[PDB]
Amino acid sequence: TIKEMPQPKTFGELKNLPLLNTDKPVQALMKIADELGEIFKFEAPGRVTRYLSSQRLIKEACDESRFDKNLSQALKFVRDFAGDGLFTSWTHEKNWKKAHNILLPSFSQQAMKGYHAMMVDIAVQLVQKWERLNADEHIEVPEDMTRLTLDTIGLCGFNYRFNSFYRDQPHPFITSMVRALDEAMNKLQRANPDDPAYDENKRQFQEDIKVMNDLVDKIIADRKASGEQSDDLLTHMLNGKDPETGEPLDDENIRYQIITFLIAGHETTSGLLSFALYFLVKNPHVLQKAAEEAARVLVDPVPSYKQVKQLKYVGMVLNEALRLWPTAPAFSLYAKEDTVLGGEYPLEKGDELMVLIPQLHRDKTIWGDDVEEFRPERFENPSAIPQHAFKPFGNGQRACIGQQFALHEATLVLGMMLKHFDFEDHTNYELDIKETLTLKPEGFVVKAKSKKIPL
Ligand SMILES: CC(C)C1=CC2=CC[C@@H]3[C@](C)(CCC[C@@]3(C)C(=O)N[C@@H](Cc3c[nH]c4ccccc34)C(=O)O)[C@H]2CC1
Repeated sequence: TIKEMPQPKTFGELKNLPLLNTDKPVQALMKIADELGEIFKFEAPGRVTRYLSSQRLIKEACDESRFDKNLSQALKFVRDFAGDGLFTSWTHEKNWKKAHNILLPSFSQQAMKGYHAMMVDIAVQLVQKWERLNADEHIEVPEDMTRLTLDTIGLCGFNYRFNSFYRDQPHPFITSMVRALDEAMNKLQRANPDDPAYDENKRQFQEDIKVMNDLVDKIIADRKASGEQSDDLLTHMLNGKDPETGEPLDDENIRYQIITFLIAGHETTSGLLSFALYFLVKNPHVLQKAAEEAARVLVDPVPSYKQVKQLKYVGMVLNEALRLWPTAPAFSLYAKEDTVLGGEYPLEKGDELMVLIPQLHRDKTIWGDDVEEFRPERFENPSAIPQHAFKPFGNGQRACIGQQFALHEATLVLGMMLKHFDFEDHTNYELDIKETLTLKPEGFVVKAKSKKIPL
């Protein structure tokens, strides 16, 4: 039985476009989904998309025989500097499958043993920073988690030290990367982008792209010249051959992969740690259980690879933070052919869907009535979760290549944080979620009291 799709309020000839004229568009779309339900049409001059929020429909959207990854306008704007790297390439572009085949073994769970020592290097810098704070001082949580995640991907990725724990001002590459990401996201709600009023934006955008290309191209050239085999992603990309084509990646594509990894490993990854610590300080019984596990498992001055794998409750804490506030909160699909979604919604070839991940993760038919409660134990029996209910890393062959890397990093540093410190929500922090490329708890601060356990 073919059904008419709900649609939020319109603004005459602008249709729904002004609803995304807001600094919190994901949260705005979540409130629309609360009102309209599992699917709604969103129209703007010259475009239509459909926002999905239910496991019932998203399980069908996740069928790779019917739907492929679409580049959202967000991704198309980011492609001006991430090029045909893995994140901003179409599945049908030669460089997508070549890079996928070359890089997948470098990102496997087994590959994490090789990155572990470098991850420990940066995690120990974070612990030392907090051990060295004076009594009257607090922690700026997203700021420090971003120092950790950026430095970890730079060191593990390219053997490059951003030295974020030695700085107040971002590294110049990061200044340019953040300003380019801001400009990409600002262009989403910029009417009349060719207005000469935006000439200075365009000049600054080009300058920022040049900064990024110059440093990354120089790192690649320097590595090729030295012949150093540093067993990092860059070594793996210079040496690796796609089994299918038999070709390696070219230097330009390697640059795009590095820029892509640095984007993803910045606030997108540090957001998970920031939300996890937010939920732990707001749920003291959960924090106590996580801290008990950290003390029981992390018996050595430095965590081992196997000990991080042992932090099962810490893993469930991270999955429960990804459930409520997934930090890459949407992805886009297109219909490969004419098809009917959920027996009710006919789609034509090319028709676009958006998956609103935070709303999927609040589907009471999956999670039950308590969907707003932070309860890591809901991940104790993962075989009981229906297909495609939990999608913080996207879908299928276009799922996050960084999933094992991100969860290993996050589990290691959260375990060390819980072993080494007691935490205080000293301001009774009121959650304020800032939306950029990603989501973060803006202004989240805590005090950490050392347990005085040596490293
Ligand atoms: C780069 C990666 C990490 C991101 C992916 C994203 C996907 C969906 C985005 C996003 C969350 C930013 C806010 C807009 C939103 C929700 C979106 O639906 N956007 C649609 C619809 C849209 C909004 N404004 C537009 C202007 C023109 C065309 C389309 C649009 C889109 O981008 O396509 C955004 C965050 C950044």
